[PDB]
Amino acid sequence: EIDDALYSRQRYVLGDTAMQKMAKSHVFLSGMGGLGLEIAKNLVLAGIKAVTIHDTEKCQAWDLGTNFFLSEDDVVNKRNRAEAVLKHIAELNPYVHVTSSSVPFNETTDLSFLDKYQCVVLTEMKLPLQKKINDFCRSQCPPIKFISADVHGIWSRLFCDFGDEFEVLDTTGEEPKEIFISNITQANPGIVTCLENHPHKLETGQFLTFREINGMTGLNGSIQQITVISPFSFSIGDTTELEPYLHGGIAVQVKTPKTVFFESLERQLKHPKCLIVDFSNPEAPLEIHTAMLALDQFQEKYSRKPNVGCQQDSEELLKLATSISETLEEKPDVNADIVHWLSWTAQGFLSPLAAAVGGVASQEVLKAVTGKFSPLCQWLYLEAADIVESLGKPECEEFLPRGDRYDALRACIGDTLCQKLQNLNIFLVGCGAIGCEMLKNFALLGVGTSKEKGMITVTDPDLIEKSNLNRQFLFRPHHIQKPKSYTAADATLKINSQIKIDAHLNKVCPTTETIYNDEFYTKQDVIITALDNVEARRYVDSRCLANLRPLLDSGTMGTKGHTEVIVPHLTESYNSHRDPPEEEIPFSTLKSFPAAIEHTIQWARDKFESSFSHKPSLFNKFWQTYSSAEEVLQKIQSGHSLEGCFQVIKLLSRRPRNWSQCVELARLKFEKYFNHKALQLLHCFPLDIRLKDGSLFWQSPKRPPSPIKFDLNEPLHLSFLQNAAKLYATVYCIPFAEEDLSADALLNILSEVKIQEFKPSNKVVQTDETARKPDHVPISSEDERNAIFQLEKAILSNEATKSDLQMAVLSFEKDDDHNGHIDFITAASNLRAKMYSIEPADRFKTKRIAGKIIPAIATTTATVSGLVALEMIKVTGGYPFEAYKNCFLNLAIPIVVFTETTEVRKTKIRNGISFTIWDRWTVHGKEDFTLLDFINAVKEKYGIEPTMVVQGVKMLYVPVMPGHAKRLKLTMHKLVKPTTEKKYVDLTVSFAPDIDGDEDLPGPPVRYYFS
Ligand SMILES: O=P(O)(O)O[C@H]1[C@H](OP(=O)(O)O)[C@@H](OP(=O)(O)O)[C@H](OP(=O)(O)O)[C@@H](OP(=O)(O)O)[C@H]1OP(=O)(O)O
Ligand SMILES: Nc1ncnc2c1ncn2[C@@H]1O[C@H](COP(=O)(O)OP(=O)(O)OP(=O)(O)O)[C@@H](O)[C@H]1O
Repeated sequence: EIDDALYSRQRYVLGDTAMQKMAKSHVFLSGMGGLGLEIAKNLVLAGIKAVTIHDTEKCQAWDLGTNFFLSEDDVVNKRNRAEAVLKHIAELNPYVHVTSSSVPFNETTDLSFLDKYQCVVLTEMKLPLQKKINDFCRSQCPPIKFISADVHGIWSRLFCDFGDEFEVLDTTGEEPKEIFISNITQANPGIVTCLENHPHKLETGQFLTFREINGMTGLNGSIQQITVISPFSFSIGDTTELEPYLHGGIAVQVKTPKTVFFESLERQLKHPKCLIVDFSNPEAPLEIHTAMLALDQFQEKYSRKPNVGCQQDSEELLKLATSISETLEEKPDVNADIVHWLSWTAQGFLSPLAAAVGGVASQEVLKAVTGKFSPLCQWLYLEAADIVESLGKPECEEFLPRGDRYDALRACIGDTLCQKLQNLNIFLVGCGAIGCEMLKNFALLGVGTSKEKGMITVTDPDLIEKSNLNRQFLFRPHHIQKPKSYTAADATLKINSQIKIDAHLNKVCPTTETIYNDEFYTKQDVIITALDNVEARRYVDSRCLANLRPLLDSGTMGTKGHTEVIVPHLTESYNSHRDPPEEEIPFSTLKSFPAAIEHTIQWARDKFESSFSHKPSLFNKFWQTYSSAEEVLQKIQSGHSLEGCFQVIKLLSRRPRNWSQCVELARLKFEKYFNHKALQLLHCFPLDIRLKDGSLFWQSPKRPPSPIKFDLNEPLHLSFLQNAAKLYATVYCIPFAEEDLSADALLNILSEVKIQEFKPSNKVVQTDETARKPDHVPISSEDERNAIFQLEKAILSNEATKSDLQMAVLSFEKDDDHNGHIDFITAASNLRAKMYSIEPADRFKTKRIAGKIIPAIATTTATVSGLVALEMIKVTGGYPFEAYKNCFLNLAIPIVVFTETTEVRKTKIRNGISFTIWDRWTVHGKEDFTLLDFINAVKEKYGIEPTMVVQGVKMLYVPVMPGHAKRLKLTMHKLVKPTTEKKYVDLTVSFAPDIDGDEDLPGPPVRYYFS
């Protein structure tokens, strides 16, 4: 079986069905350039059972700028490129069998040996050989999935060919959407209306199956094609033959395979299916395809690449391209600038672009070997011409090789910019997979190597986990339970010994802001984030905005990913981005009316939290508050309203003392959860109960629950009982052995267990969606008397010692199998599912949902890292606003979207006075500067009067407060008493609305200086 323990996220990303094909899979790859190296890293991280790399060339000092595994001695010994790194390749995954070859490739070379590979990847060989290879593989039975990837300086090319036909099992990879049926009409085609505010996002031609229909019992399980009518209506073919529609009904999306017809490589040369990544230039892919075809023709003609600055070579290439365009089907325009840049950067090689294209190539290889997603069809082109376009006309002397390990980079971008990279200061936040790939990018880029100014700072407080070995490739098995940052720094220094770097074990937060003060940010030049949560991102945004520093953001959600670029005075902010929050599940829905397995999953998560962390913590905190039980009793007798008294007293009263007591407590909890709750619900609302309009109360989406009889013979019952018993024993520190949860031992204790009889009673029920968690209703004195009797019996039994008040609060772990938390949550969720007869779910899905695990894969990480590095270079160049390109992509399609970053805004306030997010106003006064003096200072310095004052969150002035509007006569040093941490104070004030009736209009924050 798959080693899920390491693979983790990938399982959700792809599906174990696909994983069954990563086993038994055999992949060939040749060329072993930098691009080939990145592709190989991605593939080994993916988990291909067998990989055969191949190369014929040996090590050069030039290659040191493109390979991380390479050492100087490898070039010293003139070793073959593939061989010098094959050993390191095996380090990534023992489960992968990787092999190398050096058999020469030529026009007379036999190819039949390649039959043992499902997919073949080609880099760095001449085009005609590629043509022959494509012919052979696509002529094989079955045709062999062919992929050619190439990089030249600041350019790339990606192509795929899976034969004349390819069966894509899943086009999108999304979950099958579920729709609640509101109305059905007997028609041909029958019109079906969903619930209002429930957009269905269908397309005409899709297919769909149904279940639980009132009326058409026959349509349950039937499959129909659909034509969309409205966002909540559509057609499903003839339905007149059947009953009237009664109610209910569920729409389950049905996925179907699709066929993609890849054409031959050579024919695709004259008819390239170029995908578009920039709508503003839907012709650029065609032009670049022509340009590099002309380059290939030049290399064929001269057996060499053009010399940089050799205008003769550029003119020849331009003539060649001019010739080629006419041969094309469309005969598009010719870009002389593109030809010039190709000739200018032919000899170079760009590492980040290589990483990005390699990630995409690995994704296409996975699609080829799985069919899990619609692959590229057929061409793709990526470029970095923006970078060199900003440089105007630099001379070839900037790009001349100088012997160092960055000669190729110098050829790509020029020596001056290379030096700029060498002297940067980067404060990378978080060291997740994205962070690690980033550090690899700088290490290849020589960033910060200059002892003069280069100083790379990264902080991360977490430790290396086994699952993280799937993606954070810089780490090794013997590094688990060790700081991510230290391991990453050591690996980076191994990659490039010249690098200047520092690490930290800190977590970024306002508490640690003392370390990461404003001056530290001033030291920093570019800030990159690799976070996982949103609020931390917003906090970092606020800090960088206060520090006027550029920031880069990225995120990877499975096949999808996004990059955000923010530049001072040019772009908006991540805070300016205001994405809506999640879709709240009503408190009533979660507590009483589940309809989807996710509801029960969250419910079980919350119940676990309350049962094993929250309530135990309340218990422990209470006993810290109060020394002894006698004191508590005397207080309560004297009317002391001690918080949580009832719940805590009930807890200790039901506190077990032995393993059998743990088992019976678990049994009682099971009865309460899955029998008595449903019974009480039914008592409150019988099955026949109906709404005021007369329709059924127990209609969709509400599901009438059905109580469940216990039986240890049911695997679910036994598992739940075991998990609950173990958790409770851990709570009460009850010693135990693994023989205790043997089923026979359990039922032995269970045989004499007296099951309490259910008893309904009147209870307050919230049902409305917006009806939310009610506050504590005051409790009758009768229950206080009950609790008093309980603690009386406890003290009389002397079951009140300090140890009797000691208990170990649990912490929710999700990655370890032996804490049982995942098992318990799975048992509870499945039980609740059957409780309402809702569809069950597997353990792993429950773990993902409850743990809020975001699926991630190596390829998306590498690709976004490449793009982020590119944007970092663009930042370093100080390029104008137009160059930077915010990127969003969904490799599931696959699709790459390039767009200009959102421009900054001049927020006008009054009479044309406009301020951007980058504007922080300031005022200088003295110790006597009162609040009103500050009002006047604002009014004079920016022509606007304040109307309320907040220091951070401190409401310092508002007209609706009578007793504190007098603060106007008070200087801040005595009014707010600013902290000694700052020479200044940072504020935010809104002003009188121009619309009299509206609220105060916010303005830029102000840093006031006391002198
Ligand atoms: O406080 P919560 O953990 O959120 O859950 C409570 C709790 O059930 P547990 O005891 O199983 O945790 C209550 O029990 P007590 O804490 O009061 O002993 C129970 O109340 P009853 O004992 O009176 O049944 C109540 O159920 P209800 O609100 O229906 O009375 C139930 O609520 P949830 O489990 O739905 O949160
Ligand atoms: N406030 C913070 N300060 C520092 N590092 C942070 C902060 N918040 C998150 N991080 C880091 O962000 C990184 C995110 O990494 P990544 O997205 O690969 O997954 P993860 O958090 O390690 O866990 P999982 O793989 O289960 O998603 C973590 O290594 C974590 O240490």
